[PDB]
Amino acid sequence: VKNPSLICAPVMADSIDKMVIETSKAHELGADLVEIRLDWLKDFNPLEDLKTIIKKSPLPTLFTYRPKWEGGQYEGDENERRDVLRLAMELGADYIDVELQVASEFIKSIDGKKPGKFKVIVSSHNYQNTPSVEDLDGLVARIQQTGADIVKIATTAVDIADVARMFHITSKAQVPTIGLVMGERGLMSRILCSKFGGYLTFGTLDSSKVSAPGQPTIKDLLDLYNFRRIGPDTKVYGIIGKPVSHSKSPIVHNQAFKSVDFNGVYVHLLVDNLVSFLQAYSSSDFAGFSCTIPHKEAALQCCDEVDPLAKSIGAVNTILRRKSDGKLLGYNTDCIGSISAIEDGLTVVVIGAGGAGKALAYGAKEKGAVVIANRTYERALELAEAIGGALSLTDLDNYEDGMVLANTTSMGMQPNVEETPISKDALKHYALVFDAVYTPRITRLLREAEESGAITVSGSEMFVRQAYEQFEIFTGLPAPKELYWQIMSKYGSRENLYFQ
Ligand SMILES: NC(=O)c1ccc[n+]([C@@H]2O[C@H](COP(=O)([O-])OP(=O)(O)OC[C@H]3O[C@H](n4cnc5c(N)ncnc54)[C@H](OP(=O)(O)O)[C@@H]3O)[C@@H](O)[C@H]2O)c1
Ligand SMILES: O=C(O)C1C=C(O)[C@@H](O)[C@H](O)C1
Repeated sequence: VKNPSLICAPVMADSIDKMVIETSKAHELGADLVEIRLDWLKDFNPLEDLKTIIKKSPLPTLFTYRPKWEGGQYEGDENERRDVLRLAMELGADYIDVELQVASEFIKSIDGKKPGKFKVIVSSHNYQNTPSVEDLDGLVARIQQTGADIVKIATTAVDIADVARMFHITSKAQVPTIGLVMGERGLMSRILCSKFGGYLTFGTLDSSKVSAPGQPTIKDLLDLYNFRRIGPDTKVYGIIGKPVSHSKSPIVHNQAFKSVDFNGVYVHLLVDNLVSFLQAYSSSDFAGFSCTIPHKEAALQCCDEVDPLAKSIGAVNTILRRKSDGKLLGYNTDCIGSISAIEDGLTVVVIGAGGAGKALAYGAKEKGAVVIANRTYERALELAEAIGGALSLTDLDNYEDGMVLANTTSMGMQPNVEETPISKDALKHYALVFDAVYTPRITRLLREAEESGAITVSGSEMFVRQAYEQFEIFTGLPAPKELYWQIMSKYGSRENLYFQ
């Protein structure tokens, strides 16, 4: 509905002087407005303090004095609380957020007293779930009926499929609407506002100044997700996984899309049930997906058509939605990525028999030489016979001297930084050691291997390679290889990052 979504920065410092400094930082960062959370102020002298904030703030102001009964911090007289909000309006506030429960009474009290450049936001918070479209419509209607200028609804995501309902509300409600879904599983609702008609989204000054679960930083909205470039026609892509917060796919693909001016946006997709997810987002708005742990196998089954390579491997890490009919096509870029990465580094001992293990095993055979060691023996066995090559995860420790080791399990992946699939005593037997885990870049395994005298190949080499191949599949444009290497070096080098 109407204009692109604004970016509002929550201001919660416990003193007036600190809030003033925060409004300045919000400006520096690129926010469009700030939400002053008055209920977080330790000491508060209404007239004096409100006067100061309004005078010194470089950005439009939105005042909120949230009470404990609506998830806020304020306790005490209700009339006093309301007097403060009215006082804010009188002094020049650009907006005030008033709770639905008392919005009727409030809006009546200011009838014919509203300044020219002043709008009243009426909000509702649901800390349990995201109601049906039927119930959301009734909520919108109730809020409109109070005389609100802007409708604000915040729900909670029990499952990622819940977000689709909020997009329907922001996209079709004929009234300015701020619609957000809280929780990691609802993050997408905070990023794609400009495509689905949302009036505003909240971005934080920093990762520690969060006012509600799931809020991203202003910096990431602008520079990582390319917020300003998102519009009604932008195609949506994402990394499907569980967990998925460690993924850097959104960093590299959004940079690349921007560089070649491709109208697309890439986000994190925390998925519990793959089947329900694909069914919930089958529209042409969702054009493609990357798939990581542990949905690579399930992805294969959900595809209408599977590339010969993906089929022989038994796993899919790339899904494309054909604009023609609207069916899903499956591909596998993991094989080429891992094999090419290893060869460049130079009997392959593959640790793990899941999606990545299957691809690396297959490809290793295609090149000539393969042993599969897995926690769950049966899987390693099944795989070994599938490509003519099994080893018990325990026998791997005491298992030639110029062999190559390739870990494809999630052992060592953040935050399990001290896990390693094998004893460093067996490393001296390998010439090269590869690790698919790329977060962190240097796992305990690669570290002890480097100390074992062997040559190492980090998962980042495999990551960039499989990623530029996905770009080509998604956009139909030649893989900009050199570009992806540059993007990863410049923007994807920081460790311990979680997007949630
Ligand atoms: N950088 C890249 O390009 C790239 C590409 C692909 C995958 N990866 C990484 O490699 C990992 C696996 O992805 P995936 O799709 O193949 O997941 P799967 O879920 O497809 O593979 C998971 C594997 O690790 C599991 N596992 C969990 N804890 C284990 C433990 N403590 N000891 C032994 N195995 C354990 C499974 O063991 P069981 O079979 O016994 O259950 C299994 O072999 C992820 O961390 C991912 O980030 C990186
Ligand atoms: O974003 C990630 O972590 C990814 C990880 C691997 O599983 C790739 O196969 C995916 O395509 C992307």
